[PDB]
Amino acid sequence: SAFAVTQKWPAQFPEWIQLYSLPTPNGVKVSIMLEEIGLPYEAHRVSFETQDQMTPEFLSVSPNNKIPAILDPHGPGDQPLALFESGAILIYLADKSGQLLAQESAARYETIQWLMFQMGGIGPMFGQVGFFNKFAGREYEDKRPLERYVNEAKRLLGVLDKHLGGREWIMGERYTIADIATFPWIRNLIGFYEAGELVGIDNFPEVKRVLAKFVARPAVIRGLEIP
Amino acid sequence: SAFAVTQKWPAQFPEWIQLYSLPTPNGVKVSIMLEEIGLPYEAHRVSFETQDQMTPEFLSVSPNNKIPAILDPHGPGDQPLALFESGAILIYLADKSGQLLAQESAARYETIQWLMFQMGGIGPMFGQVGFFNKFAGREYEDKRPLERYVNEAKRLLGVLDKHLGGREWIMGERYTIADIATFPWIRNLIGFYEAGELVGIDNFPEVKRVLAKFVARPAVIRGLEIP
Ligand SMILES: N[C@@H](CCC(=O)N[C@@H](CS)C(=O)NCC(=O)O)C(=O)O
Ligand SMILES: N[C@@H](CCC(=O)N[C@@H](CS)C(=O)NCC(=O)O)C(=O)O
Ligand SMILES: N[C@@H](CCC(=O)N[C@@H](CS)C(=O)NCC(=O)O)C(=O)O
Ligand SMILES: N[C@@H](CCC(=O)N[C@@H](CS)C(=O)NCC(=O)O)C(=O)O
Ligand SMILES: [Cl-]
Ligand SMILES: [Cl-]
Repeated sequence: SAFAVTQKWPAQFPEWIQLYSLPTPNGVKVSIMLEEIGLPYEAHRVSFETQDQMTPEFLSVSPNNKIPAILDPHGPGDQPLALFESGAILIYLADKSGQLLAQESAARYETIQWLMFQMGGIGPMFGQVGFFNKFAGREYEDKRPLERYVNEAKRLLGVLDKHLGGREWIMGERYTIADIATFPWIRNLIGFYEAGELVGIDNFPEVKRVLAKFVARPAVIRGLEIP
Repeated sequence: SAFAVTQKWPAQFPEWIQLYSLPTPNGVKVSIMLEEIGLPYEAHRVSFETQDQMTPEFLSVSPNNKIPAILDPHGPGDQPLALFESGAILIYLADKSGQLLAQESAARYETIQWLMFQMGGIGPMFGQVGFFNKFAGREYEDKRPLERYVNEAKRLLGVLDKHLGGREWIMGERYTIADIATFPWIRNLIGFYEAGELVGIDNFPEVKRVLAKFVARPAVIRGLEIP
């Protein structure tokens, strides 16, 4: 470790996966993942209040200045590996543990398909609802932006609600990385963002059903508070 | 084929990959991909003007009511496979052709990492610039939303510009699915969306360099017009 990132977050456990994150919907995706697959890891809180995500040290593992990011001392070829983007980390950790993602077949690509649905739709659009309802955008007088993203959030929820009808999880019977990527965001929309009534969350009983099942998993319960 | 989608888009070539798309940044990702890897396919134009993406036939392969989507008659286990989400289709077609994505190692996960950067950042945020500069959002008097997404587009471009410094493509020497996912959007931002001056695109010479190289690839040139 002659690496820059460890100058701010030194590894007490320099053999385990290093986690640079914060209990946000995108961050808990990865901590939940690690808890679910039983891989040993060390967690470091990246504080936004002190702008830790803008430091050159953090930028060396995540040039996008965003959490989560990992640094696996024992990546492929037992060489160290840095990664950012929650979805990429999910796929990586799935491959490495052989868990929560089918090895091939139609099911693998359908799982990635729903993961992309979250990455390009759920995450970014719910994020906009948060800006316009919880943060600086709350004060904008023209409420058409808020309505645009509430309506998009409703459309996405309905797509997911229709899909979950008759299924235990997103991929039917098997719990997968798709669930791990999706439900922390639904949780955040109706909790921290206070948009539950706004998007009419009770109108999506299937989404609520699976969310309820998600947060009752002990691994999930741990991961939600980490770090 | 007792499938619903083929009731509106019947396959002249019922042995080749079926492409339901439209020359949009997300659509050309997949047509460019298919042209680059030399896989035979058939293209069907999904017209938004007639709301073809809302028909039950389209929804059976893409429940999110969005293009691109494919239907591969000969997917895994020589069973038919439907997929939506451009990024998922890119990874699928990469695996199937053994092209444009490393089989493993650090490079594979770093490629997916940059693909996720596009999926969750570039695509959704440039899309918002288009709404507020080209479409209905253009007329909103409060210009703070437009500025929010222009500024985010600038931040993303700078992340990418810093990264491309000294590299031939996103993954350095090798042209990958990351380039195929990213540059159709940069092209669209400064072409169709007319936001080139708005985001100050000349300030990102590396991005412009690689974009120039991208659109001079013949496969890319074909794919941009398809269907
Ligand atoms: N597409 C990215 C999004 C990551 C992201 O948005 N992280 C937020 C917290 S949930 C962040 O780090 N914000 C810090 C900043 O933008 O300054 C991913 O899935 O990892
Ligand atoms: N401060 C920036 C970043 C705030 C931020 O990163 N929010 C996260 C949620 S905590 C987000 O929207 N991520 C979008 C995604 O995951 O795609 C902003 O105003 O957008
Ligand atoms: N995350 C999706 C985004 C797909 C997407 O946004 N498609 C647009 C065209 S580029 C669309 O089909 N719009 C139709 C609609 O929303 O009604 C992907 O990458 O495939
Ligand atoms: N009409 C819808 C959909 C329009 C649409 O699908 N735009 C595409 C570009 S043509 C987009 O923004 N895709 C976002 C992405 O790829 O993540 C809207 O106003 O957002
Ligand atoms: Cl599915
Ligand atoms: Cl990299």
